[PDB]
Amino acid sequence: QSQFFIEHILQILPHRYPMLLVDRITELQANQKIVAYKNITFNEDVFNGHFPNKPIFPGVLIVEGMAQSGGFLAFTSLWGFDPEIAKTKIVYFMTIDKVKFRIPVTPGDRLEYHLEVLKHKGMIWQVGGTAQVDGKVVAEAELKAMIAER
Amino acid sequence: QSQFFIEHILQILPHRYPMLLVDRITELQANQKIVAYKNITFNEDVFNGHFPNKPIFPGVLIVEGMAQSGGFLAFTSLWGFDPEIAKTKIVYFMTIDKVKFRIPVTPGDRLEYHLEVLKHKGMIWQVGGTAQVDGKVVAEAELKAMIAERE
Amino acid sequence: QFFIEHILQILPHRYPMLLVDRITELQANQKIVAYKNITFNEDVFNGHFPNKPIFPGVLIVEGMAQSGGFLAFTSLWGFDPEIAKTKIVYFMTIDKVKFRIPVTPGDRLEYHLEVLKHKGMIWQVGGTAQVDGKVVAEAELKAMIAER
Amino acid sequence: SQFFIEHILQILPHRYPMLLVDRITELQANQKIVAYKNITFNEDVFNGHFPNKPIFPGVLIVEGMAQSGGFLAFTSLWGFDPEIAKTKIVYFMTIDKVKFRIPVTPGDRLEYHLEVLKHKGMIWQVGGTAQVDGKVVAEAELKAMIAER
Amino acid sequence: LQSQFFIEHILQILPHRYPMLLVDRITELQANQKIVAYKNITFNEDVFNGHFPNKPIFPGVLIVEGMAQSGGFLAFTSLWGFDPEIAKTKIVYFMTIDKVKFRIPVTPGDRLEYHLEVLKHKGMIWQVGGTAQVDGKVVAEAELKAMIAERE
Amino acid sequence: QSQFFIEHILQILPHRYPMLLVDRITELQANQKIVAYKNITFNEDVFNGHFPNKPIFPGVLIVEGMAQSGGFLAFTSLWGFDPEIAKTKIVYFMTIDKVKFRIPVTPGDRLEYHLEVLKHKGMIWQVGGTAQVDGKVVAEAELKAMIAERE
Ligand SMILES: O=C(N/N=C/c1cc(Br)c(O)c(Br)c1O)c1ccc(Cl)cc1
Ligand SMILES: O=C(N/N=C/c1cc(Br)c(O)c(Br)c1O)c1ccc(Cl)cc1
Ligand SMILES: [Cl-]
Ligand SMILES: [Cl-]
Ligand SMILES: [Cl-]
Ligand SMILES: [Cl-]
Ligand SMILES: [Cl-]
Ligand SMILES: [Cl-]
Repeated sequence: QSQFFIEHILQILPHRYPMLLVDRITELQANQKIVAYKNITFNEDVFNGHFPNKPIFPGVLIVEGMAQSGGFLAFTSLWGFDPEIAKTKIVYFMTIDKVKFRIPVTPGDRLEYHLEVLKHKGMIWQVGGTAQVDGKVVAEAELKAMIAER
Repeated sequence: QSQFFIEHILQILPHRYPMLLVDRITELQANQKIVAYKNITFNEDVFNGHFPNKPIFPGVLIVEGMAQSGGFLAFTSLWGFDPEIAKTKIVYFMTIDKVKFRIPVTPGDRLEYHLEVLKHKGMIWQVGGTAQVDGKVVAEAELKAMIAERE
Repeated sequence: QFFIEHILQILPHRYPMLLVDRITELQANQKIVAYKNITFNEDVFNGHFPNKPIFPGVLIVEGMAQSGGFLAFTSLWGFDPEIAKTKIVYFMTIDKVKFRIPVTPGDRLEYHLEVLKHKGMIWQVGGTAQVDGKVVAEAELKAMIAER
Repeated sequence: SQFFIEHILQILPHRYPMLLVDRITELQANQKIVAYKNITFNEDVFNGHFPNKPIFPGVLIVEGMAQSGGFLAFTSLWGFDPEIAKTKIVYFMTIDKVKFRIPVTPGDRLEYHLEVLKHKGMIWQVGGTAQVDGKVVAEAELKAMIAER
Repeated sequence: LQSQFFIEHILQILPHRYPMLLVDRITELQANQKIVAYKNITFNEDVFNGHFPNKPIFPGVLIVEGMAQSGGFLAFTSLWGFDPEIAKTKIVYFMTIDKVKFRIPVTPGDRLEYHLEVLKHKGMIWQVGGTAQVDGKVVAEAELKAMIAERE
Repeated sequence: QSQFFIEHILQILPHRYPMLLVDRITELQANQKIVAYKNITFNEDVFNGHFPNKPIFPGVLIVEGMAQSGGFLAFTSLWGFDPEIAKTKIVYFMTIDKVKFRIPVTPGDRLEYHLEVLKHKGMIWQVGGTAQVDGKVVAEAELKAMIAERE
C-alpha cells in the first residue's frame, strides 16, 4: 500500500505501549523512502519526568521513532504488508550516527519522520534522514539495522 | 493573548496528567470563543483499554477536552492570564447536553476544539461547539461548567 | 450477580477504561443496576485534581454507558462471551446530564440505567448514578454495538 | 472520628500508587481504628495480579492495615496535626501472625480493623483483621516505630 | 532441573506480571531445599512515585511478596520441574506469613537478593523461610506457608 | 565527593519518572570522568511494550542514561553539589555519534555507565564512553549536551 494507519502498524511492528512511536505512515516507496509521523501530546507518560513543568519530547525517542520508521520500511520492502511473516522477524539496530538536534519537540507538535535507504547489503540496512515539525528539520540521524528470525 | 502553548495552559488549568487534554490554543476571543487542539497518539495509556487492538479516543474524553477549552477561555476572560490566581481554582462540570459523536477519533488525528460562549454569569459558563479532525466535525457538544476556589 | 470476571467476558473495555466492577441487578430490555468502587489508588486522580481527588464527571457517564452496554449485549444475545469478543461499543449521543454531587475516593458509585428505546445494535438508555442512596448525577445516552 | 481522603493525605506521607486507605470511619485514641479501601478493577495492580483473574495482593492488604495502624498511632499522640505529621515517620519493624482466608476482588470494600495491643514510647503494636462485608478475609499483627523525619 | 533461570524462564513459571512480578533472575536452585534469586531495584519503578515522594523506599511488604514468589517458583519447580504447560494451570497462594522483620531500608540501586529455604513440604503445602539481602547484609526476614492450587 | 545516591541525583538532575535513568554514582572526577549505573528490572513500564514476552531495555534509553551521567558530571564539575543552582537548569541533547549496540540488556542487569570528558567549554559538554554489564561492553556512544537556564 502507500498509507498505513495505526491498526496496520500494529500488525507489522512488535513494539507496543509505551514504546510504539509511529502513529501513521503517509508515504512508502519500497526500497527507497518512508514518510511517517507520531503526534506529540502532553497526555503521554514520559512528560511526567521530561521535564516537570517543561514538557520536551526526548531526543532519544525521536531517534527511536525514526528507527521504527526505518524498520517498517525495510520489512515492507522485503515482504510487503504481511502480518504472518512479521511475527517471525526482528530488526536489530546495530548503530546510530550523525545525530543532531536543532529544535526541541513539544506537546502539540506533529513529529514527521523522513527516512530513505542509504545502503542495503543482505540482511543489513542503512537508513538516514530527518524528523520534521511543520516543514522545519528538528533532527537528523543515520541508523544501521540487521534483519533476522524471531 | 490569542495563542498559548502547553506551558501557558499548565499555568491556567488545574488539570494534570492523565486528565490535561488540551495541548495548544490557536485563537482566543475573550468572553466569546476559543479554538484549541490536542494531538492524539497511540502512546497514550487510555488506549490500553479503549480498545485492545482497536485504538479509539473515548468520546467522553473529547467532551472533557472541549470543557477544558471552555475552562481556559472562562478563566482568562475573568482574570486574564494570571497564574497566581489560577493556581488555587478547580473546575466542576455542571451539565452536558446535545452531544453527538459523528466520526471516531484515532491515533494520528489532531483533535481540534471549537468552543463558543453561549452564556456566562460569574463563575458559571455555558459553552457549545464542535471537535474537528481535518476540518470535519467529529463531535458536537454543549456544556456548562463552574470555576471555583479550592477550599 | 455478575462479577468482574463475567463483566470481562462481555464488555470489550479494559484498563484503564473498564469502569464497572459488578452487576447487582439485570432485567432484559428493562433495566440494570451496577456499580464501581472509587479508590484513591486510581491513576485518574493524579490529574483530577492534584491535592483534591474528584472522580471525573465524564467518567461517571462512561460508567453509565458501559452499564447500559452490558444490558444491551445480554438483552441482545444473552450471556455469550463468544459473540461478545467480536464486538466493540461506540458512543452516539449524550444528553440531559446533570451532576449534583462530586464523587470522591471511598464512594461506591452505583449505576441505575433503564431502556428508553432500542433497535438492532442501537440502544438508548437513561438513568442516574448514585452514592449511598443519593443521586449524584443523571444522564441519557445512545450507544452502538458494532463488529470490530 | 471520620476522616476522608484529604485528611488522610495530610497525615500519611504515602501517595499513588501506594496510599491504600480511602476513608476512616472510626477512631478511638490509644485504642482502635476502623478504616477502609475500596477495591476496583481500575487499579494498575490488577494488570499483573493476575491477568484474567483480578485478585488484590495479600501483602497489599497488610500494607493497608499497617497504614491504618500507623494513622492510629500517630493521631493518638498528636491528633489531626498536618504540621507535626511532616516531622515524623512511622515505619514498621515487624509483622506477625498473618493469615489470609478469603480472596479480595474488584467490587469489595476492604475494611481494616486494628486495635492497639500495646505501646511504650514510640513503639506501638497493633493487630486485627481485614474484612469484606462482615467476614474476616485476613488477620495480622504489626509493630511500628514512630521517629523523626 | 537447572540452577540458573533468567526472566524468560521466570515468565513461563510464575503467573505474575507487571507491576507485580518481583523476581528478575534465579542464581541457584535446589529441589525441595532452597532457592536464591534477586530483583533489581531502580528508581524507574512506578511504586517509588508514592513511596515516598523525595524519599524512594522499596515497600517492605513488596520485599516479602518477592520472597514468596521465589518460594513459589521453588515449590512448583521442585514438584514438576521446568514445566511451562502445567505451571500455566497452577497458582501459588499465601496461606500465612510470620516472623517478618525489616532491618534495613531498600533503595534504588540495590540488588534485592532472596534467600529461601524449604522448612517443610507435603504435597501442595509448602512452608519456607529465609531472608532478603543486599550486598551481604540481611535487610529483611520472613517465613511463610504457601499453597499450590488450581487456577480453575 | 565521589559517590552519590538516588537522593543526591534527585537534587541535581531535572529528570524524574519515567525518565531518570541513573540510580547511583560510584566514581566521579571533576571535568574528567564518571562511572554510574542504573539497575534493570522487569518491574519497569517500558518493558510492557519492548517487547511483549521478550523484555529488552531500549538501546536509545541506554544512551539517554549515559547522557544523564554526563550531565551529572558536567553540573557538579562547574557548581559542585548545588541543589539551589541545579533547579534553575535542564540539559539539552545536541548530538549523538558513533553509537554501537553490541549486547542486549535485560531485567537482572546492572547497566554501568562509563563516561569521560572529550571536550567542554561553558555549558557545552562533549562526553564519550561505554555502558557495561558484568564488565562487558554492551554499547558505546559519544554525545554533546548543553546545560541551559530553565527560563
Ligand atoms: O531484539 C529485538 N529487536 N528488534 C525487534 C524489532 C523488530 C522489528 Br519487525 C522492527 O521493525 C524493529 Br525497529 C525492531 O526493533 C526484538 C526481539 C524480540 C521481539 Cl518479539 C521483537 C524485537
Ligand atoms: O526510612 C524508613 N521509612 N521511612 C523513612 C522515611 C520516609 C519519609 Br516520607 C521521609 O521523608 C524520611 Br527522611 C524517611 O526517613 C525505613 C526505616 C527502616 C526500615 Cl527497615 C525501612 C524503612
Ligand atoms: Cl533531549
Ligand atoms: Cl467512544
Ligand atoms: Cl467533573
Ligand atoms: Cl496474594
Ligand atoms: Cl515499607
Ligand atoms: Cl533497541
